[PDB]
Amino acid sequence: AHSHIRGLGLDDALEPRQASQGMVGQLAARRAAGVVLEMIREGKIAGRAVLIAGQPGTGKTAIAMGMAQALGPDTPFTAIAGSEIFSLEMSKTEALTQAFRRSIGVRITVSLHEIDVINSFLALFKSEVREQINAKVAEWREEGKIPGVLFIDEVHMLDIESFSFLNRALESDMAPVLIMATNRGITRIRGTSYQSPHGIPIDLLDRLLIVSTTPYSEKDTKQILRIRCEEEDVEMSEDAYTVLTRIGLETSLRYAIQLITAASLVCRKRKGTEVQVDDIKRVYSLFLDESRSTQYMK
Amino acid sequence: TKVPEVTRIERIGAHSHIRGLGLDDALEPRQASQGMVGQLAARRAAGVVLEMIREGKIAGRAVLIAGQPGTGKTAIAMGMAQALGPDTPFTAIAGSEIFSLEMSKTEALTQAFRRSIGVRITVSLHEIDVINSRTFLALFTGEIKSEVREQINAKVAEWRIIPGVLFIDEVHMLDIESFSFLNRALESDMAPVLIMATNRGITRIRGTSYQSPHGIPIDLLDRLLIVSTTPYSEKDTKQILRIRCEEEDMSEDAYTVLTRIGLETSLRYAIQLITAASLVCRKRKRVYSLFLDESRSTQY
Amino acid sequence: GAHSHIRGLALEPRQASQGMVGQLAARRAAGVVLEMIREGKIAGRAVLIAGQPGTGKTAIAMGMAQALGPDTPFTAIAGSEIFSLEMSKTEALTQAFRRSISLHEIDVINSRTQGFLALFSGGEIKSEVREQINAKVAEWREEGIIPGVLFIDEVHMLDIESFSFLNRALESDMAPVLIMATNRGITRIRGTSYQSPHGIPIDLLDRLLIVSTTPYSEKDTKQILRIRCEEEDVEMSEDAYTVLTRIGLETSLRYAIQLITAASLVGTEVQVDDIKRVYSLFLDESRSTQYMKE
Amino acid sequence: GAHSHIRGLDDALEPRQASQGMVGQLAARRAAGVVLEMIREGKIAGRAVLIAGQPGTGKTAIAMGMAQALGPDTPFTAIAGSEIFSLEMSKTEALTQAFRRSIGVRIVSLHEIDVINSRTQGFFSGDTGEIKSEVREQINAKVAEWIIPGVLFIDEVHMLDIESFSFLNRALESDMAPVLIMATNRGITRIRGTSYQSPHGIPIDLLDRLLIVSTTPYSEKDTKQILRIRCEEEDVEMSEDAYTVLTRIGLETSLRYAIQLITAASLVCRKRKGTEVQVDDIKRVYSLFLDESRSTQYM
Amino acid sequence: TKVPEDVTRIERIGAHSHIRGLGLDDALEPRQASQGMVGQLAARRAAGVVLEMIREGKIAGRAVLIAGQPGTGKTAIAMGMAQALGPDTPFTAIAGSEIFSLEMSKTEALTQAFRRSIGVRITVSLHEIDVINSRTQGFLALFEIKSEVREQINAKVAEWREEGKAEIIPGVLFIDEVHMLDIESFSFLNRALESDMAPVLIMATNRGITRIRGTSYQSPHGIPIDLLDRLLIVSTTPYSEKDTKQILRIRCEEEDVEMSEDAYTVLTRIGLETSLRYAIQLITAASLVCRKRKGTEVQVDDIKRVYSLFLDESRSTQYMK
Amino acid sequence: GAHSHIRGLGLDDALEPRQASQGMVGQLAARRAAGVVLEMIREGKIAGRAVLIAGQPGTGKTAIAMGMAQALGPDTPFTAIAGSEIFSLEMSKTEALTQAFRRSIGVRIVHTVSLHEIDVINSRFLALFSGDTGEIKSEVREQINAKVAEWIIPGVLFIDEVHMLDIESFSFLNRALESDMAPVLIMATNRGITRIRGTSYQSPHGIPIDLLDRLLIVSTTPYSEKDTKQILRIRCEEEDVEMSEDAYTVLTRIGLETSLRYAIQLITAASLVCREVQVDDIKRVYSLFLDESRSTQYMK
Ligand SMILES: Nc1ncnc2c1ncn2[C@@H]1O[C@H](COP(=O)(O)OP(=O)(O)O)[C@@H](O)[C@H]1O
Ligand SMILES: Nc1ncnc2c1ncn2[C@@H]1O[C@H](COP(=O)(O)OP(=O)(O)O)[C@@H](O)[C@H]1O
Ligand SMILES: Nc1ncnc2c1ncn2[C@@H]1O[C@H](COP(=O)(O)OP(=O)(O)O)[C@@H](O)[C@H]1O
Ligand SMILES: Nc1ncnc2c1ncn2[C@@H]1O[C@H](COP(=O)(O)OP(=O)(O)O)[C@@H](O)[C@H]1O
Ligand SMILES: Nc1ncnc2c1ncn2[C@@H]1O[C@H](COP(=O)(O)OP(=O)(O)O)[C@@H](O)[C@H]1O
Ligand SMILES: Nc1ncnc2c1ncn2[C@@H]1O[C@H](COP(=O)(O)OP(=O)(O)O)[C@@H](O)[C@H]1O
Repeated sequence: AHSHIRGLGLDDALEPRQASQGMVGQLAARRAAGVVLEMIREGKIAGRAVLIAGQPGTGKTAIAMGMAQALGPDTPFTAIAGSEIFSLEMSKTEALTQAFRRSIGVRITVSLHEIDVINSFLALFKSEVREQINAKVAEWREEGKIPGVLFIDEVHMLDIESFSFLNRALESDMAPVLIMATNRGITRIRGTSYQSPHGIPIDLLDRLLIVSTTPYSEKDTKQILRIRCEEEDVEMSEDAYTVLTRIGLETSLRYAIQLITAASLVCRKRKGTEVQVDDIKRVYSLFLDESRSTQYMK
Repeated sequence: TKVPEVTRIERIGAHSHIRGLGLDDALEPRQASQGMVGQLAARRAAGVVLEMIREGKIAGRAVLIAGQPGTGKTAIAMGMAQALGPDTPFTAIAGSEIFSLEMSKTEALTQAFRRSIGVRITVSLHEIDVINSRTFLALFTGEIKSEVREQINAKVAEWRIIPGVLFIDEVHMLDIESFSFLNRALESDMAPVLIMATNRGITRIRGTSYQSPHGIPIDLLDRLLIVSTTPYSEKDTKQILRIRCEEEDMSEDAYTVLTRIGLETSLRYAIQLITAASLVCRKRKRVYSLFLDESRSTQY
Repeated sequence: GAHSHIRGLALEPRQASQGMVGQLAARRAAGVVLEMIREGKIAGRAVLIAGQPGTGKTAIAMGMAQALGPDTPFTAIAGSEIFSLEMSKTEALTQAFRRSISLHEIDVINSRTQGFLALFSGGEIKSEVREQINAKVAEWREEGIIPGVLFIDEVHMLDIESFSFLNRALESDMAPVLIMATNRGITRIRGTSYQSPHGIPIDLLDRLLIVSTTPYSEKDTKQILRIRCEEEDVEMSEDAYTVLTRIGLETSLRYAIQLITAASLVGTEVQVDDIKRVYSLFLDESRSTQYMKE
Repeated sequence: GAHSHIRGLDDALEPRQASQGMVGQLAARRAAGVVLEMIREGKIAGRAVLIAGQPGTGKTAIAMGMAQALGPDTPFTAIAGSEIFSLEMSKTEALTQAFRRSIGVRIVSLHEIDVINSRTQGFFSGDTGEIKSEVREQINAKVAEWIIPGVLFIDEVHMLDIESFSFLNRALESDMAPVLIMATNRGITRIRGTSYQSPHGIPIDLLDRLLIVSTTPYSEKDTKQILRIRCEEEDVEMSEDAYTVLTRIGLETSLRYAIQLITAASLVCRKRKGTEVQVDDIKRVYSLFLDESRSTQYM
Repeated sequence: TKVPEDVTRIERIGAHSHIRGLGLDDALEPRQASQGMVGQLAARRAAGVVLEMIREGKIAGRAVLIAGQPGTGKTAIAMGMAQALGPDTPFTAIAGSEIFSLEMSKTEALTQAFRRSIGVRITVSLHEIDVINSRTQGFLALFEIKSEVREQINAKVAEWREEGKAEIIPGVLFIDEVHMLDIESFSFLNRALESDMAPVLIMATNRGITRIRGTSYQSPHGIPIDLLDRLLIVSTTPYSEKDTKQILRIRCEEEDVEMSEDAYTVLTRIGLETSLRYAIQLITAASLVCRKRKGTEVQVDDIKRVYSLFLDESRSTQYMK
Repeated sequence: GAHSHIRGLGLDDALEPRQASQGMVGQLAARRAAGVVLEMIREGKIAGRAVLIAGQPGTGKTAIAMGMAQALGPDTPFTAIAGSEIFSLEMSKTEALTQAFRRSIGVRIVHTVSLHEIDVINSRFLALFSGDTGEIKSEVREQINAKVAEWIIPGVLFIDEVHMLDIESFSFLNRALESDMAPVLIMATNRGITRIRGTSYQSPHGIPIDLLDRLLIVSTTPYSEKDTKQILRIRCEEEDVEMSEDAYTVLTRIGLETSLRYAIQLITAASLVCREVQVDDIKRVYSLFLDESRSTQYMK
């Protein structure tokens, strides 16, 4: 999904170029992310986190991926959704400690979580293990033998107790850069009867740097779609790109991206080389988007 | 000592006729073939999904069939299993089935998944779990011991199979924690094809104060291929009814009345009447007035 | 002993036979169900009797048990009974099922605290006791089990987890005939924010045969009341029967039946003044609730 | 000792206007008579009683009278529905105790035997008010080797939840169980632990097994008679004019509030170095100690 | 070796220092100002009848409910009843909300409030004896009593009472904001009233009809019918300008504060417009300001400064909105 | 280091505040009131009582609490927490609160160290991400409390967003006020009447009457253009940032239109863009990093 994102694509003066390092348009957010990167580099981001507020499919995840790439090539990047913390399989503490340990790298670069799994056939099936892993890593670091980026999408799904965990996590030196994202304005803090901007408590909000993403133009949507086709090794007609950019603007960038793979399959079945308007057309009528599926049910 | 040996949704036999999706070489549906009648678009879409699964492109994704009740959502899921192969395990459950006094939601879900992973010695992982457990002797909790599953998984790994299809109807009944389980399940290589179904538009996600399309979180929705089913015509209803009569082993005028009863109520209620009308006929309209449908029973 | 007279249900009902009076259509429908159960076609379906209270829903269930055979166990419970301080819903339900195969009587007899020794103590049967009982029954069956009828009244009181239990129970071959009853149309499924016909989930509803009961006429009410007087060995004046049939039609068949015993207590043949005294002494739900709304 | 005077509920089960402590309330007393003969002739088996009436209409008095009529040794325990909800013990314990207080052993209640043969008896300490299962198992064994079931009165029954009602229902299946007499002043109400409404807040399962008896409020003449009986019981002498004032205060408020004033007015009269309680004593005490109507309004 | 001591109670906040009894004559009739009590004639008269009822052993099985608006001497009357019952009589005042603790159960919170109200004249409370004969105790306990410890304490106290070494003196337990208690807590109070060694229970509220917590039903004062039927309800009226001034003059003496007659006028106005508690809170602060000004008598400007500095509930909530 | 400059309440001998001293700027009445509280604590009159600072966000409620700690002494521990912090997946509300209190009680060995610091040192990288919980063993605290008793400077505990605490937490604070070695409790809110959490009753500031009747309520007014500028100039010096007089005017405007906290957040970012900060640097940074008002409005 973010194969193309190779950095934030900014010049020497931390100013974004229209298309560079995989990133297309979204000038202001990429400019703001640039200031955040230099803040992280100059050691000023300490104790603070990032909130990217924007409508779905506005490169919130892409900017988080770009920040990781810009911080370094070995920098661990883990993206989770707020809802993921609520599991039948594990506690919210476990869900969160795992997301954090997946975001702290150890250059022998391997994540703390990967080291936890290795020292522990099908998902149809310990504090001590982590205590031993943390001890060996402390020994190796002292002998002289990398905190990444943690992206939390749909952050308004987290409850007050989870927010306290994130807050206490920000107090650690070895903690990764916390980047949260939402599309919500005022909402209730889960586990609370109070409303708050983005559904985040005042204590955490006061420690955040809020960045906003604007929705893409017809020209920007087409460019992102052309980049995704290259990533999936799919060739399209210029007229098919126009149809897809329209389908994307009327529905979502995610639904337009979902169609690329299906349209390529239809084109390959037709014993074809380049995906034409009729392939995108067939696939659009076959596989519904949230707007059509919910309206057909009503 | 693991010991491999059972009829599934075959016990009710409601999909006896479904022998595949009945699509040609170009993945295009024929009006009536392999038990499937009409429902061209959904069967066409299911064809693209089958080729996606075959060419290894369905990886990380699942299917959502949105449609009014009695529109072949289960039939298309049964057809996809049959099309994937003859040995392919198929298990169809309802979202509400996860909520049990007998076992946890994790157990209910791990069992539904293990019933959908076949081992070609083809027998399900769950069948192997039940056979190698301390049971009529268990007739009148329902969880399989972790140790028993650990042994079964070990012997299967040593011997090494065929991941089938898992159909979850009334999916809007599942809560946020259950959806996280399905999401994590989709990350596994040996996972079956997940096919969910609903008749709901926007609804609250259970265990949440937020509304969402089909009551599914955005995280899972973004990983789904949404297919829709349209209700059947008079001609299509009659054909499905004629297929069911053959399966259960019948005047042309009686078929006209049943096709009307089916169009005015539901295809399921019309199908329910076939067996009862046959009993009355063997003893020597009556059956419709005797056995009520949801609409009449609630109104009376 | 409210159904003492019920001795059973050409599947065409006779106006009065085997204790059953009137209720022609429902008894006719029950006949088709009995032949379905006999010919092994009722597998893995259940019955829903939808009707207003006092319309013989329990009587038809009792009649179906009697018709299936004389030995056939019959247990009638209310949905609300599953909710106990003394035992879990699983236990409450496993007991109702084991009383319908009794297997439960065998469980009680071979259990530590029983009878007076169990009378108001510090309610569940140990799993080990049931494992031993199930083993001996399996041994006896092999050396050389009659599943009965389980009636669940006020079914809309059951929650989604209890419905899952009934659903899984229907998958068993040794399971009794499940007959549920309600007087409700659309209602919320307990433990859920969704409404549904009779408060039953679609999964179970799709497996039900719905039968409906109509209320009794003046002539039908009088006949049922005359049968009950005989069963309780009570004799009444023809004028007292007229008054009771009126009291029954204005209130309920159950309240009219409740009065029979009290009028007999209140001196050879029960006259109108005895039924009159007893009516003013013992109130029915309609009058007691209206008197409180003051 | 609010029911000191109640010594029973004629030969034809017909109530006399004033006898065995009972005054007026003819119909309900008549109905209680039929219930007693039903219990005696073994017809009350599986059934219980519901007394529906406004507060202070002798619902408890009729229950006390039924116990006295059943025999002099017959145990009688009166509890309120709300009493089952305790920090000290479970609802099961609260209910098993109320039932065991209502089953007598010929020589004393089963509960009294449970307390005597239990450790913690001494004498605002810890600690659960529950009796050990083993202690009850030993007591039940000795009693089985060697029983007078009394009356259990449950007031404010609409306070019980669905699980508690299932306990009462299962209790009615026992042969050694006491006569269950419930009471309420409510019409249709929600069954606690349920989203459904029902007559008296009782489930249909239990309601279908109940004999509903209703109590009407007392007249000026009946209120005065009950108040005269209570004054004698508490050994309090009043002026005929003070009885008129109290009967008025009782009719405007409640019979319980009027009866509460008898003791306080006697204290004021004794302080005034008096013999007979006069109108001014009942008047002082009425203005000092408030009733629900005045306390809620003045609050 | 069970070890008894006393300790300062509601005396630590000292708001009822002056309350030395109910100030009633031989005929149980209140004098306008006596034993610290000022005005509130009817409630004090009613409390007198309750005292004679407790003394003549007639209060048995019953409790008191004082219904009145905040700052109408509900706590003062409870304090006065304790003082009137005797000088050694333990008095503990709690709020309904205090039963809800992260540190202990509602049962513990309530058993402690009751054991703080039963004195042992070797006079020391049963709770104080529980603390002294418990593992940690004070600073060693700094950031529930064991059942065994209470079982031993109860045994020794029973033995000493029988021998004639000790005398158990049941005091007064005041429960303010009683409508905060739930149905289970009310059942505890009800069962407590059945004990012979139980203290006099005095509850208080400012509420009329309210829901019983843990219930969907409304009820007078948020108390169930079972307990209500066992209560003697007393009501308190709000104070006049003359009564407010007198209470304030008594508090100034108690805190050893001298005020100008004009400053008393301002404070009596501030008290009538806000609350008697807020006016009393200002006495200490105004004295501090006056002492800082190198002053002798607290004047209008001292009360004025302090009023604008320290807000009352009405102003603070309005400024926030 | 948001309160680096706060070195005391900046009051004269007569407990009267000087416009700008000991880091404190303006807020004369609240600083004056805090002075009376300090002398009340010193003269032993604050016994059993706590402080409530009611004011809109960014009105120096935390600064006045920091100033009170500094005024009480140089060794005096100061811990500031938010009500919401008590609700943790890592520890109980009791633990959260006992830790906040033990962080506020100093032990002067000559050096002062908190009771909590002594608890951590004498208890069994990267601990927040290790497992873990969070809580300190009762036995460890029992030993630490014993040795400290054998061999105490109570500080200040500031609880912001106090209306987030439930009735059980308020009972903890109430019982904590009964201890002699307890710190000065300073609570703060911006709310008028609100429900007490864990209750169906509304109350001023969401605090029960029992605790409210024991509080000394102090109010903070919002800052003027002249006061805002001065606080911002002090913060720039603390962060070693140089601004143009025109840039200070823009920042004072941005602060008055949004919040003092948002204006302070910009100082660091504007310095980074600059690397003397001019109006164009503050302008760029304002358009890049949004404040709560703009971010929520853009999302709607
Ligand atoms: N500015 C951008 N440049 C390049 N790719 C982008 C850009 N914005 C979005 N994309 C791509 O579009 C898809 C959806 O974007 P995403 O980052 O997930 O947005 P959001 O988190 O706001 O929903 C991804 O494949 C992502 O890499
Ligand atoms: N297109 C179809 N061709 C043949 N049988 C069908 C078709 N659609 C539905 N059926 C049959 O009708 C019955 C009810 O259909 P079902 O698939 O369960 O509906 P739903 O969409 O609600 O799951 C089943 O016996 C099913 O096999
Ligand atoms: N068809 C009938 N024939 C004889 N008795 C009947 C008939 N219908 C009802 N009764 C009797 O009337 C009483 C109440 O009927 P019941 O079966 O409990 O109905 P329901 O379950 O609908 O409330 C019982 O004593 C029952 O035996
Ligand atoms: N019929 C009666 N005869 C004598 N005393 C009665 C009678 N009815 C009520 N009382 C007395 O009046 C008082 C209150 O009556 P009670 O039985 O408690 O009624 P309820 O339970 O309906 O509130 C008691 O002292 C009771 O003994
Ligand atoms: N009648 C009175 N005489 C003397 N002091 C009183 C009187 N009424 C109230 N007080 C005092 O006023 C203050 C607040 O009164 P309080 O008893 O707490 O009232 P309440 O419990 O109704 O809120 C206390 O310091 C109390 O001693
Ligand atoms: N009067 C003041 N003097 C100096 N700095 C102040 C003053 N008021 C606020 N500040 C500073 O402004 C910032 C925000 O103020 P803060 O104390 O956190 O207010 P609040 O708690 O009301 O939100 C902090 O950096 C704080 O030190």
